[PDB]
Amino acid sequence: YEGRWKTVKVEIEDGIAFVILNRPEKRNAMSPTLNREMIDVLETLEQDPAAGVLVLTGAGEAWTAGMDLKEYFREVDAGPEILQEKIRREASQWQWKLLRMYAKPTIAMVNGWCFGGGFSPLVACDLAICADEATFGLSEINWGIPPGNLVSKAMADTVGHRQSLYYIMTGKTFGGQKAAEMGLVNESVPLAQLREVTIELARNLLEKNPVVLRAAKHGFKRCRELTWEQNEDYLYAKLDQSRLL
Amino acid sequence: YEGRWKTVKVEIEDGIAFVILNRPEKRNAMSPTLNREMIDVLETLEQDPAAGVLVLTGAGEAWTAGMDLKEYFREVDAGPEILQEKIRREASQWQWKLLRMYAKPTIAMVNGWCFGGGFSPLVACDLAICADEATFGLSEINWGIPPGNLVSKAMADTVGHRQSLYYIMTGKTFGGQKAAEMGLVNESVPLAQLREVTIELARNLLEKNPVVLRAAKHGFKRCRELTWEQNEDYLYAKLDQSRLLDT
Amino acid sequence: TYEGRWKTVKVEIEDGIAFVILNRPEKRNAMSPTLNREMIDVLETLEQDPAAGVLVLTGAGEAWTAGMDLKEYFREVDAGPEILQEKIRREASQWQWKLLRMYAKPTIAMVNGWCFGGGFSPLVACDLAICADEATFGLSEINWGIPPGNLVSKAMADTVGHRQSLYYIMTGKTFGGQKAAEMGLVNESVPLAQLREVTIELARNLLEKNPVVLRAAKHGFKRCRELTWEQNEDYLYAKLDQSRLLD
Amino acid sequence: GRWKTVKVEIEDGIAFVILNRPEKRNAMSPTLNREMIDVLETLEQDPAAGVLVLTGAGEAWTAGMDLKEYFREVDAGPEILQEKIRREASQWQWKLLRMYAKPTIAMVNGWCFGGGFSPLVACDLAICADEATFGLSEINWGIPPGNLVSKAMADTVGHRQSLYYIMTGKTFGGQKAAEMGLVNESVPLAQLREVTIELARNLLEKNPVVLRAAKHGFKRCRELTWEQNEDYLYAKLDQSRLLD
Amino acid sequence: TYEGRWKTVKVEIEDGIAFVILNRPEKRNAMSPTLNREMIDVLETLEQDPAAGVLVLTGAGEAWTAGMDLKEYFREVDAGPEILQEKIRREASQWQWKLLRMYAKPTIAMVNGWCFGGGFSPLVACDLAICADEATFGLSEINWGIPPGNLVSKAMADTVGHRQSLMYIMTGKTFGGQKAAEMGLVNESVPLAQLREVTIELARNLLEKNPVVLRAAKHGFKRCRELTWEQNEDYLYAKLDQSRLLD
Amino acid sequence: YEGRWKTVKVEIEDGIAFVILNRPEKRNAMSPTLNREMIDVLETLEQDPAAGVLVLTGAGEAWTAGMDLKEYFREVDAGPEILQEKIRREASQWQWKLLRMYAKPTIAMVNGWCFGGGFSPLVACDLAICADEATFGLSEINWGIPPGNLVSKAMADTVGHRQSLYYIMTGKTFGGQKAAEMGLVNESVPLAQLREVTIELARNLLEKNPVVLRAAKHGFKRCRELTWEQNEDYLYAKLDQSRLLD
Repeated sequence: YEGRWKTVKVEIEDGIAFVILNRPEKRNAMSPTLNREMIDVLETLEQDPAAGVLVLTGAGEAWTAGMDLKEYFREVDAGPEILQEKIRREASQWQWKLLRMYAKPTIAMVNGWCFGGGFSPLVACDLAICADEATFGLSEINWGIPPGNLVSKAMADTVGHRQSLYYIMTGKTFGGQKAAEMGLVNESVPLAQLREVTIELARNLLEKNPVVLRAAKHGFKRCRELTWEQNEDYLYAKLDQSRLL
Repeated sequence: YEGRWKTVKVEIEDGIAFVILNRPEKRNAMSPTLNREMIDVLETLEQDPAAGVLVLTGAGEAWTAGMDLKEYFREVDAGPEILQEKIRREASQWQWKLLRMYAKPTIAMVNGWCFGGGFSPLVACDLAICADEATFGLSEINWGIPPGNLVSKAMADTVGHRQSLYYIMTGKTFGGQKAAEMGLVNESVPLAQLREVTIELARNLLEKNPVVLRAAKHGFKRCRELTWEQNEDYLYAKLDQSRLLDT
Repeated sequence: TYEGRWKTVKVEIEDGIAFVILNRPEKRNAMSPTLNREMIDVLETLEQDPAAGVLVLTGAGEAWTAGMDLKEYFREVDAGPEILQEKIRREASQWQWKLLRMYAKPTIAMVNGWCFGGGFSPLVACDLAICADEATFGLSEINWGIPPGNLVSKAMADTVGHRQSLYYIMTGKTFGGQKAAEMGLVNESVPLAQLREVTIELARNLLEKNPVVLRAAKHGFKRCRELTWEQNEDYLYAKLDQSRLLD
Repeated sequence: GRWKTVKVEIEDGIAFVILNRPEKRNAMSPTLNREMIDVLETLEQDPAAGVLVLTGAGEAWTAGMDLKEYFREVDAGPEILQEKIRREASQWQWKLLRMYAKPTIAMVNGWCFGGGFSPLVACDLAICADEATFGLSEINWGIPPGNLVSKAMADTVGHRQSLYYIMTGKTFGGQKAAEMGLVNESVPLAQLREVTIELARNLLEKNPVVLRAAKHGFKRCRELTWEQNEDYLYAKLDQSRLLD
Repeated sequence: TYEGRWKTVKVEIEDGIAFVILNRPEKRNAMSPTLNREMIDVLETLEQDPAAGVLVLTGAGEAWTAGMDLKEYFREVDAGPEILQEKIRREASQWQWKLLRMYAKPTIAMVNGWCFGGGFSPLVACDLAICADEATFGLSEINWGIPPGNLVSKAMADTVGHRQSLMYIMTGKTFGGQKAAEMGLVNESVPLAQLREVTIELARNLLEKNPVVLRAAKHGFKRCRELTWEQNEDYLYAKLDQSRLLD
Repeated sequence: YEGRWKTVKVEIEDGIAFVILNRPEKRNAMSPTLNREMIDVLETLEQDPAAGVLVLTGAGEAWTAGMDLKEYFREVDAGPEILQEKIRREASQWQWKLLRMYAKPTIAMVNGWCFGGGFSPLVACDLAICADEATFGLSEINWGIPPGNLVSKAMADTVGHRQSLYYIMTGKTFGGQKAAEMGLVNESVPLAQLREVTIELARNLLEKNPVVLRAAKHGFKRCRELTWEQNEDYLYAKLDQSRLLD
């Protein structure tokens, strides 16, 4: 994978695939090029037997600053109305359509700035660990747009109703400890311990049977959407499907 | 707005409209008259450009003691059966039908007693700050009625499952700090600073583009009800709708 | 009369409080197909017993319940025809949540010790829960190479945050009573020495309520989480009116 | 003489509510919307009205939204005015009407286009004239179905037929509206009133509160699973017993 | 033998076809609390009976069922404790649709005559239905001052168009078998003289199929109506893999 | 587009892109390769201004006989466990994930055999017109398979509850007139008139503003899933969004 993508790096060791957003000069802002490369990364890693767990993280200071505004407006304005359809679909494709129900377990390792559009893949990742020193913010409101793509849903799934509305409406920033207290991530630790803690967690997930872990994590995310009576059928079907596979 | 309504007061100061429930002798219990006047207040303020943020509060020691089921069972019992349908519709109309998806940002400023039916507008308001000294309760059950109107849903949206069932089933009261801990409100502060803290927040909200703020807060409340694939469609529609309406 | 009535469960009723005691303590009250059929009979019987006003579900010995008796499950399943599995899963759901979640009487889980795996379904079906600080919880399924079966994942979804649920489901790590309470899985964790007293105090409070009203309030809350505000205007007023009919 | 744009003629418990801008094919202006809110709130509490029949003056039922009038009011003001105008349209067209306390019958005497679909389907039952023409012309005017039109189609007309009429904007007659399930029955115009009154009288026989429970219960049950409906529908049954 | 096992129902198996015959012909097979309890036992028993591959539900005498036995129901509810109403409603739902709608074996309603009111719930819970042209249907509840109880309105929602459902629910008018088939309430209407033959042909067709596969298919279809396309991708492939595992 | 793909052809005439499943010797059975090519086809045509409406049809006798189960099992048997995830994803990607909410109008022109897995793209297409002579079936069940992918939901969306269970449970076949009567397609005409009738419809759709038509048809499909109150919000948002992008 060395040198394979312009805007993303993948480094695999001991079954742990670190997927590293790599536009550090622009705080790993997600451009249309980054979106297309991330789809290719996820599809490729899915079928790579050396990858048992994915860890999503950022190069340099940022996790991701969110959408690349220049690069989106560059691409979008250079085409017909229908190019916007494609650009938005590419963003969704890696950020959650492939990632939320990904076949392998996924951990967001939030090393620094996590803003705006970054909240979609943050929550699509199964588990998340951040640095205390990381800063989070839904600044869209201060830029004059509401949260785009699945950002508001990412917050609804993880953070309480009052707290989500406060951060969305005010655009105020919050650090790692607060992110963990609100439920946006699993834990926050000093940046110096972030990689070690994340790796200990990844190792734990690697000890599980991947088909069973997949049934468990997909079953949980989907059951939130279903009634108890629906889930009787659905959750036993997931159990039987795991026994088959 | 001086003297315009019997049971409510509106005072606007510098973009912030304080809407003050004003039956302090009855702890601001929500009578059919108050429900009709509150509809009129919300519809009026929606169209008044002087009002950029609405703060809902109570006169005197209460925020609101809940429904005036007294006056309710007065009008109902001495009227035709179908009168009840009108009274209940009027209650929902201001308490959440208009309020939950209100075009302007809203803050509940809970200065004291908040019981029973008051939970519906409390949660319909986008944000909420209460006094530590405030007392909350779903005392419904101790009077032999389950929570009426949208009260149980207001709890479901903001407070966890176990804690909601505890308060609904026991009817036990709790204070402002507990309300903040449970997630029913955003923050609890001493009554002496309640107004300052509320005004600070309202100023933050007043500075945002109102059409964009409306898209953000409505989109969030709605997206709770929809799957991620539904929301891809809905949230991008709200984003595009915001662009159109802002311009 | 309940002495010696059931092999795997005991029922002891005093002062309106029916303690339902899972009783296979040598197998840490693992839930076998016999126990599931007995628990169906227990719940149907207690429903119509005028001496029982509130049910408290608890375990004999050190355990609350270690979960599905998978040995006894697979033993019979491997033995008999394919459809036997349908009956065993039906009987497990029947008591664990189909009867229990919307049970006509108030229910409290009193979690005295180990609560693993399949235990989580009745744990969350019970309206309220109090556990001992010493109790250990875990979703050990994943380490036994199966995902959570029956309604366990929904039980966690209803009561514990998205990240925390995924963490315990995916890792299979155990946690104690204080953590269960912090996470929202139960209402409160206290020392085992105080567990019965605290549970009885709560049960007494629930017994002071009109049962029909309590049933309306508790069912209404559980169901309202699934409905939109507009749907709930209809549904919750219908529960209010139904309560007023039934008395 | 109470309303500019609507007439109400009550006769033997049957309240005919007549959209009355025949020069404009009873196009639904913001004025008409505001008056229709007052009509429904007023008739709800009028003991003399047992069933509502919604119909139109002149040749039309309704040609749908009055775009001229709408823009008129909308261009005269700030963005927030549009929020109010859209709320007023929904308030009578379905928010009050779909779950109205009394039974409602749409009596579709003629042209029914566009925005007219929402109150058409909000009314419990509908009888149209064979001679009546229906259409979702929105698409031919460069807008998608606004307000609740698409949902009104979804509730009553099959997936393929709905998408066909929405996408093409093709017109269809009364017999076709009945075949597709948009209305209950289509009859020649000469018999329309007589058939509608017979139905209305049948409805007037029933206990109003029981009928309300039945009507509302059905509409709502479509949205709920079987397990949810066990709870909800018995609650409606018990509420009906209480209210009489 | 099932001969004389139940007071209000008979069961007879013809090489894999279990005919289940509501048997109170003097009452047009009105469904009493006893009948509900016996049907629960029947369905449970037949589920586990390897001699039974398809169930055919039909009525003794002239009727299929005239619906709820209101007289007997009111008798028992009036004389019993308040909570007896809960039990009775639970037992009616238990066989009518909770067990029957997602039954492990294929089910066919063979509607030989009168089908009113409450009989619509098990009519629609049965997978397929064939009726006699001479049969009469109605929801004449409304004429006796009762809206449709139990799952009647949902059974109509699932099978009959919106306008037609409302018409019959609101007017209480009867319709015959051919109109029942035209509206989608049943699959087919045939002269009563050919009813048993046509039903047997259908049942023996279903007996060709692998039972586990047929169960996956029919349950999958009924459930998928409640789910979005994206949810169904997950759900329907899980039912396919579950079918593979279990046969 | 000549010769661009192995299993599919695309021929555009005056705004109408005919997308032709092209494995006639296997009655256009949908193999993993065909799935991948259809994804590329759909993504390509979405961005091609020359294509205003898509018509999905089959080469030879069949529309599609359904999933190529032989090829599917060969690949799943030989590949790693996780390959089954990918193959299933790719099937869904073109059959309905891209297709059901496609940016352009779509019409299924069902010229012949339509079985099993075929039902998903048939219903994902906005409209559908079939030949009277066409034969449809969910004969999965006779092979010991319940309907896979979205087939059961495609049925639920278009055909009534009873008729759907009947055909799913029995595996019996039905022809084009019956398909139209049940609501599975919009219309059935003799095969000799099928193309003409399809083209006339496609031309009508080409008259419309593409962005408005997209808002209309997407709004309809999505509104079936939402309550009236939810739809007040959603459908007005789709209206406003259309006026923006128009």
